[PDB]
Amino acid sequence: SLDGPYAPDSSNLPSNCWYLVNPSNDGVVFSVTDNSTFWMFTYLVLPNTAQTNVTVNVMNETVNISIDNSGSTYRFVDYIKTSSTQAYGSRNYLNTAHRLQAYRRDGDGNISNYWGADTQGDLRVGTYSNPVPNAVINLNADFYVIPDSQQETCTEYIRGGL
Ligand SMILES: CC(=O)N[C@H]1[C@H](O[C@H]2[C@@H](O)[C@@H](CO)O[C@@H](O[C@H]3[C@H](O)[C@@H](O)[C@H](O)O[C@@H]3CO)[C@@H]2O)O[C@H](CO)[C@@H](O[C@@H]2O[C@H](CO)[C@H](O)[C@H](O)[C@H]2O)[C@@H]1O
Repeated sequence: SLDGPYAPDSSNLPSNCWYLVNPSNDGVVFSVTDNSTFWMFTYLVLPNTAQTNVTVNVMNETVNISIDNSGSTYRFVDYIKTSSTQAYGSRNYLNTAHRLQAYRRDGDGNISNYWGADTQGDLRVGTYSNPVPNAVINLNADFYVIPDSQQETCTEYIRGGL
């Protein structure tokens, strides 16, 4: 009934379905680039992490990013740049007690994932206006596949675990 788990995989993934990742380790859990206009990855930050600069290998480069999570939950933090020469900067994030985040690429190639300072009242599905329709997506965790028609089921997992 729940479709998965699938081992970590990199692929030009189909659109309009949700890829729900369930990492057991911190660090990069998701990445995508078209090598031209958009570079995105999500870094899982452990609770009670003092601000630190850490080195990350992602999308054939090695970059330094600042991470921080003084709070008591996990933080899935998105890092994005839109030029090769530009530094990655954190954008949206998900503060959550569960190691679950989900991604969708829509018909125009835009990435959606769950954003929120909490997984209750603040939770929302966000979309980045940066189309990468044919890009390889790296899911660096065991993951599940949920049809767009069952998005509320995905939302329930994001809030409450598998
Ligand atoms: C859609 C989105 O990503 N919303 C974010 C929100 O993003 C906005 C922010 O980055 C501003 C920075 O000045 O830029 C906005 O984009 C504009 C372009 O910069 C501009 O050139 C263009 O002409 O118009 C664009 C309109 O979008 C961008 O949308 O940033 C806020 C934080 O400031 C996010 O809210 C925070 O989200 C976290 C979870 O990720 C928590 O929920 C926080 O409580 C909340 O403040 C918002 O999700």
